[PDB]
Amino acid sequence: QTSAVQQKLAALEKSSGGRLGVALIDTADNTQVLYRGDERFPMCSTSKVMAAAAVLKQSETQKQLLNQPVEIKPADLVNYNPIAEKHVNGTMTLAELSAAALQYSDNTAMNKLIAQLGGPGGVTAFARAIGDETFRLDRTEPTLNTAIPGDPRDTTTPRAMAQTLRQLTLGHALGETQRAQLVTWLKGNTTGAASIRAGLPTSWTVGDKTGSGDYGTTNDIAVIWPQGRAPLVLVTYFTQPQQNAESRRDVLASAARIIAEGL
Ligand SMILES: *C(=O)N1C[C@H](NOS(=O)(=O)O)CC[C@H]1C(N)=O
Ligand SMILES: [K+]
Ligand SMILES: [K+]
Ligand SMILES: [K+]
Ligand SMILES: [K+]
Ligand SMILES: [K+]
Ligand SMILES: [K+]
Ligand SMILES: [K+]
Ligand code: NA
Ligand code: NA
Ligand code: NA
Repeated sequence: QTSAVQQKLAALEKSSGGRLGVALIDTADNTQVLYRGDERFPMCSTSKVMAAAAVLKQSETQKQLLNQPVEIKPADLVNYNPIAEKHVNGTMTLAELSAAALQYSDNTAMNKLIAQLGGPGGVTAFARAIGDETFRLDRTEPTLNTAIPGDPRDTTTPRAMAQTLRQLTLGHALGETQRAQLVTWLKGNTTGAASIRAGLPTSWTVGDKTGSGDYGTTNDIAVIWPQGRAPLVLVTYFTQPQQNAESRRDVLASAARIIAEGL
């Protein structure tokens, strides 16, 4: 069937010219709302949640892991690294790298998380360990953001990413202190106010991770604590036909607004 919410998302998509993917989980009743929920989309910087969570999982058996220093060298800088560039010829701890990757979307920091996991496949392996058979990370930063239509590399589906985000932030994929740390990091994101958050009532609390890439790819994954009800998990992924298309965070906000109006 096609629900009223799905019809509205289709109308939004038609006006956008691009391809929109949405997955909601309402933890009040475990129900789901999906739009292109099983189609693949390039994750771009939203993949940083999986990498940070995988390091948090490692830290469950190493009390000092998050304080371990990692050297930052001039050659490690990539296309966007506002935190790491302040530490060139020095070090950042794994906690500092996780916070920078999640809250400032520092791509050098993400590369250090990937390296701590043994490469992109270490991120995929963690996804599999927590029940996500769909996620794949194949490349490092910045090439994981090429976002080429039809390319399976560095993609997931909205359904899989919503389920994973639920298990990481509200479920038991991580230990309790690690889950709380991930939630704290997401709630302190600096980059999200134009995306899912912009479509929701002010009173609702959001923790999220955005992403963007070529093909006008514009993404956000969020945990939401609405006024007066149990938390929601919402993924909104968007990608466009031409390589140099402009970002469309407003489309993500519009998708979130439709979802909220449909509860
Ligand atoms: C993540 O998708 N990237 C790193 C950085 N993310 O900032 S955003 O989440 O606010 O878009 C810039 C865009 C992107 C990249 N292409 O490196
Ligand atoms: K800087
Ligand atoms: K920022
Ligand atoms: K792993
Ligand atoms: K699963
Ligand atoms: K902060
Ligand atoms: K908010
Ligand atoms: K094209
Ligand atoms: Na900054
Ligand atoms: Na900036
Ligand atoms: Na872009």
